[PDB]
Amino acid sequence: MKIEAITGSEAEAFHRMGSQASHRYDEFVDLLVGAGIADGQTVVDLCCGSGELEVILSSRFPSLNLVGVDLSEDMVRIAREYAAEQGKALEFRHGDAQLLAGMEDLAGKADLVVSRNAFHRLTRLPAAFDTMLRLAKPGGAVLNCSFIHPSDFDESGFRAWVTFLNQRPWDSEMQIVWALAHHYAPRLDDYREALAQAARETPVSEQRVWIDDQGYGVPTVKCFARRAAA
Amino acid sequence: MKIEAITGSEAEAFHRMGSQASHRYDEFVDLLVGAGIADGQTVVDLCCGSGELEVILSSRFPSLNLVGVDLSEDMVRIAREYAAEQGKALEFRHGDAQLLAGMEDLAGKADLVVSRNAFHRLTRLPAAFDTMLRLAKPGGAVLNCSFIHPSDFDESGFRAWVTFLNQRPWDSEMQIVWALAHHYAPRLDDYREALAQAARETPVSEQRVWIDDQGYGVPTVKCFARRAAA
Ligand SMILES: Nc1ncnc2c1ncn2[C@@H]1O[C@H](CSCC[C@H](N)C(=O)O)[C@@H](O)[C@H]1O
Ligand SMILES: Nc1ncnc2c1ncn2[C@@H]1O[C@H](CSCC[C@H](N)C(=O)O)[C@@H](O)[C@H]1O
Repeated sequence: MKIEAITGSEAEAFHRMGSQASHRYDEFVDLLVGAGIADGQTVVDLCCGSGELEVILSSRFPSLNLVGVDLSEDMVRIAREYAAEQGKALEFRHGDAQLLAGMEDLAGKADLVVSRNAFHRLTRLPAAFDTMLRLAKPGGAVLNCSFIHPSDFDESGFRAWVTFLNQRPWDSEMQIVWALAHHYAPRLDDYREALAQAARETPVSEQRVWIDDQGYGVPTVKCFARRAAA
Repeated sequence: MKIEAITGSEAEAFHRMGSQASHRYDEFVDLLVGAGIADGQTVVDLCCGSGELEVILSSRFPSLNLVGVDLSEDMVRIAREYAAEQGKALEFRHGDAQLLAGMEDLAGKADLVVSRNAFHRLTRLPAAFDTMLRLAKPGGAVLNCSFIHPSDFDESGFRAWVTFLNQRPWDSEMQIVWALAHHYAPRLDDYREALAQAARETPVSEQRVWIDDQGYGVPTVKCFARRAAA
């Protein structure tokens, strides 16, 4: 079944893989650097999972006002435990990326609103981008990088996808979780339309959606927008 | 690149796998039994590959008039060698499923015209079905079974597809050959319209296209028709 949150043994298996493969986050970190991330900024991570990105970002930028938000209570627990193990005082919240509920204090205050490998799981994609832009301060940036439906791969992308599937070993049932996340992923045009719809409500000075692979190992969609000036 | 014929080392690898996995042909043979295959009949196998099906059918029906046709001269060579090795007096021809050329002596004379795991590779699917119906005698049947684009899978179909990919060992580059054949495969609507187009030129008493998995291991499209009686 297509279910948004990752919970239970799957969430634990996800963390076991993620925490031991920090290099997989390199491409996303580079995009954040490209988007203009810097120490002291307020950054909101929607669908933060088990907090791998937060630990990475806080290490490079110790004065970041960083908050991770996830729909899974198991992921929020794990993230908090993980941050504590790493010796970091990071904030994680239970919440839905498709709603402002529980994030009203951050409304219009984020320098950077980000999401990695999650937006493909959502039921209401335009609602997620709406939340992104409303959390962003005027002049703030938003950046999603997530899975594309395999119909949008060219031959090279499809080959890379098969190669990724073939990696071994997978923890527990993480292979089919990864593969089904693609089966249920939106098309490029879905991402394009979702961001456009959100930008009509919250005006942007810039927006760009594209597909490439600059490190993760398979092509992924990137969605970037800059909220308009005040 | 999307290329119709399977040649060179890939053709050899295909045969090495095929000859040690006769069980994979069970679903297709059952369809032929359901279609009314019987000893002494004239049967044309379009895109016959290295002759695995021909040897299987010949063993079961020793007086079948079997002709296998393939675009790959390597497959034709291999098929003849394999037939000889297996002690079967079979005929193989170099030819194109999308044209009647080289099969003019068989026009309107086939009790059954069949093709397995090949039509997904073709450039002109309607031309292939046109050739099928023209080879069929009045009252004769045509049956294709081939790959569908993964977009047409439901979750169970997609899980089966991943499971098939996870099978070990694969010979040489056969995994990516099999996988890319799906990447480049037609949709269900493409198969349905192609057969319909052909049926408008060569009238049929019956016509049906469907997807299921009764043994091969992944869902495949079936395309069946019976040419109108004389
Ligand atoms: N509507 C929603 N709101 C918030 N989080 C969601 C969500 N739907 C799915 N998620 C979360 O998105 C995560 C996908 S896994 C990706 C985790 C993390 N961003 C990383 O890159 O490592 C899961 O933790 C899942 O619980
Ligand atoms: N236009 C065409 N005409 C005839 N054969 C073709 C063709 N395009 C591809 N082929 C052949 O289709 C085969 C696909 S492999 C499947 C082989 C066989 N039917 C089996 O079930 O085992 C290859 O041998 C390839 O050479």
